[PDB]
Amino acid sequence: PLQQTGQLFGGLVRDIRRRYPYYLSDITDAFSPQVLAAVIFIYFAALSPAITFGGLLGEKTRNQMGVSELLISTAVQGILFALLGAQPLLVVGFSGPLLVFEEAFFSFCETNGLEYIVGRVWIGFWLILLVVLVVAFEGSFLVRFISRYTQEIFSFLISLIFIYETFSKLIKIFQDHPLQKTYNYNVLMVPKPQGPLPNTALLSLVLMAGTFFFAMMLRKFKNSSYFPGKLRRVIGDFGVPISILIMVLVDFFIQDTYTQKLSVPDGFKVSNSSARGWVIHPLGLRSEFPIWMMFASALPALLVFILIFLESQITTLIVSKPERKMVKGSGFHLDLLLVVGMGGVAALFGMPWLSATTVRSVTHANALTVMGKAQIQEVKEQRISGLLVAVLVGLSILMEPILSRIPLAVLFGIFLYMGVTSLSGIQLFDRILLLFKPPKYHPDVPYVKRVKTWRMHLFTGIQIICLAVLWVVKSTPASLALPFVLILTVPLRRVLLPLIFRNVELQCLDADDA
Amino acid sequence: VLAAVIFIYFAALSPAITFGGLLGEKTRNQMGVSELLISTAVQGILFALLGAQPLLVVGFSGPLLVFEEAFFSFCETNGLEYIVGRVWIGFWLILLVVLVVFISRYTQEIFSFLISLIFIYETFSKLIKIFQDHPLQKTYNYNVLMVPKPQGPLPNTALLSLVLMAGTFFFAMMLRKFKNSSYFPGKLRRVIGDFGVPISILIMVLVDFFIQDTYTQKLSVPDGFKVSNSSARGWVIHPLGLRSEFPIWMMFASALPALLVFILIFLESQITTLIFHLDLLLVVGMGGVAALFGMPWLSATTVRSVAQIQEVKEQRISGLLVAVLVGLSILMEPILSRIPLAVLFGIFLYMGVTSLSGIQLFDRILLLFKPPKYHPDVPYVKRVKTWRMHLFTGIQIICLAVLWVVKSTPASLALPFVLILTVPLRRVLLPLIFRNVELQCLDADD
Ligand SMILES: CCCCCCCC(=O)OC[C@H](COP(=O)(O)O[C@@H]1[C@H](O)[C@H](O)[C@@H](OP(=O)(O)O)[C@H](OP(=O)(O)O)[C@H]1O)OC(=O)CCCCCCC
Ligand SMILES: CCCCCCCC(=O)OC[C@H](COP(=O)(O)O[C@@H]1[C@H](O)[C@H](O)[C@@H](OP(=O)(O)O)[C@H](OP(=O)(O)O)[C@H]1O)OC(=O)CCCCCCC
Ligand SMILES: CCCCCCCCCCCC(=O)OC[C@H](COP(=O)(O)OCC[N+](C)(C)C)OC(=O)CCCCCCCCCCC
Ligand SMILES: CCCCCCCCCCCC(=O)OC[C@H](COP(=O)(O)OCC[N+](C)(C)C)OC(=O)CCCCCCCCCCC
Ligand SMILES: CCCCCCCCCCCC(=O)OC[C@H](COP(=O)(O)OCC[N+](C)(C)C)OC(=O)CCCCCCCCCCC
Ligand SMILES: CCCCCCCCCCCC(=O)OC[C@H](COP(=O)(O)OCC[N+](C)(C)C)OC(=O)CCCCCCCCCCC
Ligand SMILES: *[C@@H]1O[C@H](CO[C@@H]2O[C@@H](C)[C@@H](O)[C@@H](O)[C@@H]2O)[C@@H](O[C@@H]2O[C@H](CO)[C@@H](O)[C@H](O)[C@H]2NC(C)=O)[C@H](O)[C@H]1NC(C)=O
Ligand SMILES: *[C@@H]1O[C@H](CO[C@@H]2O[C@@H](C)[C@@H](O)[C@@H](O)[C@@H]2O)[C@@H](O[C@@H]2O[C@H](CO)[C@@H](O)[C@H](O)[C@H]2NC(C)=O)[C@H](O)[C@H]1NC(C)=O
Repeated sequence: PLQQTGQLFGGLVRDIRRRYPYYLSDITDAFSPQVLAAVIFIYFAALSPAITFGGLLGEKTRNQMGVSELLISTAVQGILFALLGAQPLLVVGFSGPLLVFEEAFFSFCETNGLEYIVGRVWIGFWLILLVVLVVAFEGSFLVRFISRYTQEIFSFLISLIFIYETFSKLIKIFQDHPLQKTYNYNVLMVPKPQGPLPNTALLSLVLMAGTFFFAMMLRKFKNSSYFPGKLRRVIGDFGVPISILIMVLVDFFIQDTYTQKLSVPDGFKVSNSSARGWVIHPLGLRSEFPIWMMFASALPALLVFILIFLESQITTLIVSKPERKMVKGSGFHLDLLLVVGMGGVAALFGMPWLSATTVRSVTHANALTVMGKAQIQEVKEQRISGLLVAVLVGLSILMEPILSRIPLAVLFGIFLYMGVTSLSGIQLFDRILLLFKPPKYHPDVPYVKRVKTWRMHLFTGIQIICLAVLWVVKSTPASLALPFVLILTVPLRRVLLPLIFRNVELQCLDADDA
Repeated sequence: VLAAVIFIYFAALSPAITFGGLLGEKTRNQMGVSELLISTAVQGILFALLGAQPLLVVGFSGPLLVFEEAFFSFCETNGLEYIVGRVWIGFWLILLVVLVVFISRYTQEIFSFLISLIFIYETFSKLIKIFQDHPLQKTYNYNVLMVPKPQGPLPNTALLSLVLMAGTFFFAMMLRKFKNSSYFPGKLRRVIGDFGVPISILIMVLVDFFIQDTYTQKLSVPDGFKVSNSSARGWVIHPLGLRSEFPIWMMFASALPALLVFILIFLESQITTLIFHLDLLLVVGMGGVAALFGMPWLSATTVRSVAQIQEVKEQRISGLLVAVLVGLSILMEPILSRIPLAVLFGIFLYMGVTSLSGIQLFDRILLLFKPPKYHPDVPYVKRVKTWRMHLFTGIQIICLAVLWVVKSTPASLALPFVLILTVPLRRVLLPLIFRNVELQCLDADD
């Protein structure tokens, strides 16, 4: 799949030929309760980031790109990707790096007196050209140089960021509504409460903790000996939806305390009608777009392409591992072409360009994974779950009566569950756990029996240093340099690490398969 | 010697303060943390100096708490003075001991399972009561006075109590798991898990201590070697009454509660000590004498978690030191007054949940929900039909339901008699329903 055929668009045609013969099975394998449970789970997992990032985007760009734009982008691009993608289990949506770039480019346009929504159009043009060139010459073969080292550093960092951000949201709730002796019990609640409210922070904490606990307990019950096997598996596959329902009902019967609920736009409208309309004129809206910027849009285009390419391709590598028991194949070239070209086209309508996100895609793949009776029997690979998730995200503006009843703390508990369950299957996390167990309890794995304990710990420590560096870079005003700092783990593995470790240790600690 | 003494001291102190808090809350501090601590100390010193088996641990238990609550409820119903009725029960206990001077896994496990259920149910009931005192409301009155206790609902009190209870229970459970996990050096892991309950109490007490604005009810502890409620009573209880004359008819009917208390203490000795008689006589006599001073009667219990002359002397000094420290723990009133009752509720739930482990009735109740292919390789699974074992478990569950109904009614004082009625049930009716092989598998001494 990552070989170079020497022909123009050879990898793309190979991906299409390999995956499209499976289309009827991609439709029919969706007929299972597990697929429906995964649809509900991933629908919440995909809607909540869209709303959060759309709110932040509207705040940071003055509603030139807001919540409705991101919802429409996610829905349409997810539908097209589920219909035409070589790896239908990838979930394409907004991410933190994309928001950071949008902020930086909006700042640049404001400083230089340019229209931000037209500079985005030209960035999209350049993204289309660049991805077409990369797929013509099969540049996705470079993905073969990203080994388990980089894949697992990236996955662990993303999971840690997920968990940290949900906890920071909870801490923010506690900061807005601190526990006080007295309150101004007639606080105004529009648009959001203007002052501290009693019981709000503790109730949010309780709701998050209860959702997390019920999800984890139903996960345990799925793999337990209780109840008939089929009913047990069905109930445990609906574990996350059941926990969400339980906690939403708990919140529904407490009418006196305030908790923040999901908010969606009132309709399918642009966030700022005065700023721009549905279709962006590339030559400008209220002023002529400069030619020098028409050409200089190639560097922001290169940065955006690097971000999207790295994120999506590492996600594809993670979900397509041989251990996970995927058998229908994955197309790096086709998926890259689809995602980047769709983002470039969406820039022409003012919508965000998206990326195959790591935690969401891994959660989607795990929700479709069938556990054999501590082993992975198979994965329900099909195009219906992602299609239905994208359709539901595109219909969320019409689902206000239901979504307005769902607290954000329940979804925080679900996000904590996603973050913790995404750590499974990552050998870096296993080796981090081994740092605390005595050597006599270390598992029977090649890197435990073939590598001395202190050398394996040193390997894990170098990886932890890489993680710390990445976290610091992400926390600084140089956050946009993260993709390059992560790319630096490839030369670190292929050049620096051989100077420390021996070949046998490096093959044991960085094996292609487990 | 010192490490074991510290471990035993904390193992004695945690249940002591938990039960003292519950008992002081129920009885309006007629008996509370101070009385329980002083009784434990004095009776432990006496048992370390005189008790034939110095390895036995004498202290308050869940059955004793249940009986104390039932007797307080009965005295409230009949307008009697509870602390004087206790004195006459103690007189009768002493008389019974002077007069004196069969229990199978069936009865023992029904008893322990009932106590566990009571602990869990009482924890949740206390939390519900807290939520009733301080409902979640849009608005509150900030002029609420707090001299005896909050006179109206307060914000964050019920939710914070729930959080403290849940956190204490979760930390105790997590440290219990960590005790037997593969993490950290074995010695440090086992030491940390040994003191798991104290550590969880400390963590949640600190959490509550650094939250200063919200109110949570705390332990009621006097300053010094004093009674929990001086206005209600003093140290010496005059048998004829403190505020009202004590009825003579009750002076004679105190023999029945005395018999029930004797049954409970003997049952606890059988469950723990057996799994001897003079030690039980000493404990019952000491409890009867302690009732004269308004202090709880205790019960001896095994599983202290430990040339012949030297060994006995060493464990006699261990009990003497632990009892002296438990008596001096009332001087740690600055620390004890900072312990929220929700933390102790979490510890109560932890005790109830963790005592379920090792009960074959609980294991068979779990098997009720498992497919037969998943049933373990135990004699009552392989030598008994699945439905016969399930019928055995169901009859035991019916016993539990009858005991719960009795505990719920005004006749809850007679609960020990209904418990002892499971001995005739095991010996008479069960042989009619079941075969000897099934009774040997389902009710075994090992
Ligand atoms: C709503 C449930 C009603 C019961 C279901 C209605 C049907 C019913 O009567 O179930 C009886 C069931 C035993 O199930 P049963 O023996 O018929 O079949 C077993 C099991 O149910 C699965 O079929 C297989 O185990 P798994 O696939 O590896 O797991 C295995 O079949 P196979 O491997 O040979 O092919 C069998 O061992 O016993 C309970 O679990 C108690 C119910 C829980 C308590 C429920 C009441 C509180
Ligand atoms: C607060 C921690 C302070 C650590 C202080 C000092 C920590 C420290 O000294 O490290 C050595 C230790 C290895 O100990 P080591 O291998 O020598 O000894 C093993 C094990 O630790 C127990 O001693 C025994 O296992 P168990 O009895 O059957 O359970 C067994 O000894 P035995 O069977 O032959 O008798 C041995 O297998 O490493 C860690 O386990 C975690 C490190 C801590 C993790 C990193 C902590 C940041
Ligand atoms: C497991 C036990 C959890 C117990 C939680 C106790 C909450 C403590 C609240 C302190 C007072 C307050 O809420 O204050 C709000 C403060 C912000 O400070 P401030 O009020 O704006 O100003 C300072 C005013 N002081 C100095 C008077 C306070 O936010 C916080 O930093 C608290 C964040 C709590 C995060 C909860 C993490 C839960 C972990 C479990 C995850 C499932
Ligand atoms: C996530 C936060 C991480 C920090 C918390 C974990 C602490 C781990 C330290 C105890 C491990 C242990 O005790 O392992 C026991 C092993 C025993 O193996 P040995 O071959 O006999 O040792 C040979 C002794 N040398 C090394 C002197 C030759 O000793 C070790 O050499 C531990 C590995 C030390 C190398 C550096 C490890 C990476 C540092 C931690 C990651 C930043
Ligand atoms: C860990 C599992 C915990 C389960 C136990 C929870 C106990 C709650 C008992 C409430 C009943 C009650 O007491 O209701 C009290 C008030 C009614 O107030 P009122 O109508 O003004 O009447 C005034 C008083 N009365 C009724 C005597 C007249 O209602 C409430 O605000 C309760 C809110 C319940 C939220 C509980 C949190 C849910 C957590 C879910 C698991 C994470
Ligand atoms: C905790 C509150 C009680 C709730 C109990 C809910 C679980 C009920 C199902 C148990 C497992 C099961 O299904 O039992 C199945 C057993 C197995 O029979 P077998 O012929 O040996 O199996 C071999 C052939 N099979 C598999 C085709 C049947 O047969 C029974 O029906 C047991 C019922 C006995 C009656 C007394 C039950 C008492 C239960 C407690 C009520 C007071
Ligand atoms: C919604 O947009 C208005 C208008 O934005 C301005 O006009 C557009 C046509 C486009 O050229 C934008 O870049 C302009 O900023 C926002 O109101 C503007 O606020 C900025 C900052 O204070 C100010 O420079 C503009 O003059 C304002 N324009 C007007 C007409 O008041 C408004 O903030 C946006 N809404 C939200 C919620 O952010
Ligand atoms: C301390 O005790 C007082 C008084 O108890 C009295 O004496 C006992 C021996 C017994 O006869 C009781 O029934 C007597 O009440 C408690 O005061 C009572 O408090 C409750 C609860 O607030 C109230 O309903 C009663 O009316 C009060 N009775 C009197 C006579 O004042 C007091 O609560 C106890 N203190 C604590 C901290 O628990």
